[PDB]
Amino acid sequence: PQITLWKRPLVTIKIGGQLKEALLDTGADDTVLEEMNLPGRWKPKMIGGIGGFIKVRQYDQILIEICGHKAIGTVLVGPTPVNIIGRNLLTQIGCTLNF
Amino acid sequence: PQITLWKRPLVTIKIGGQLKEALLDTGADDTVLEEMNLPGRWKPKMIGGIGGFIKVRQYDQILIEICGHKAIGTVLVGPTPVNIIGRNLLTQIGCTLNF
Ligand SMILES: CC[C@H](C)CN(C[C@@H](O)[C@H](Cc1ccccc1)NC(=O)O[C@H]1CO[C@H]2OCC[C@H]21)S(=O)(=O)c1ccc(OC)cc1
Repeated sequence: PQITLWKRPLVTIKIGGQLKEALLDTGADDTVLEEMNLPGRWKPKMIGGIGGFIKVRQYDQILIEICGHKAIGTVLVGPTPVNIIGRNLLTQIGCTLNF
Repeated sequence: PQITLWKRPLVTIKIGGQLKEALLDTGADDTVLEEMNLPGRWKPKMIGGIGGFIKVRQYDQILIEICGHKAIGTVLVGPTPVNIIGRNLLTQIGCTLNF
């Protein structure tokens, strides 16, 4: 589809058997999800933006379905105020900026 | 143009007669630029990112050129890690997401 930017580009995603709303974020190198209890091993990480840094847990090879498009890659989980789909997964679903 | 997301969507912008590099950021409601001198009046404002809130200078109705596309709107100037172009200006240049 085509998504305009009048409002926040929120879309439904499916991860770990749960449906969630997430932001298609071309400014996010990586995908950062709100706190959730995923299984498997993880590695600590810190990511920075406006306001400073937050601590997150890096999970690798996590399947996410974004508007019916399947993608698999690294997913960070931490105290983010918003679910954020980053470029690592946006590429896998063929997402592009256009103007 | 059509922009894939395998690399950061960085572009050259023109503001206040100066050229700069900025990130097209669909996850940003507003445009936030690094510290710089801009002509005209400004009023203090606060914005929140993933790491907390920062103090910024709000410049209204600022002319800014993004890849030869003109925009006029609000520009926030503060300690952001990166020059980011938010939806307030991406809409002015007709920017959409497509997959
Ligand atoms: C360094 C580039 C940019 C600041 C990075 N951010 C993605 C943004 O899209 C962020 C994503 C975001 C969106 C809402 C709340 C927290 C973060 N939005 C944002 O900060 O926008 C601010 C400016 O306009 C306002 O509108 C929203 C907040 C304000 S981020 O959230 O901090 C981030 C996301 C993934 C990362 O992986 C390495 C690293 C950093």
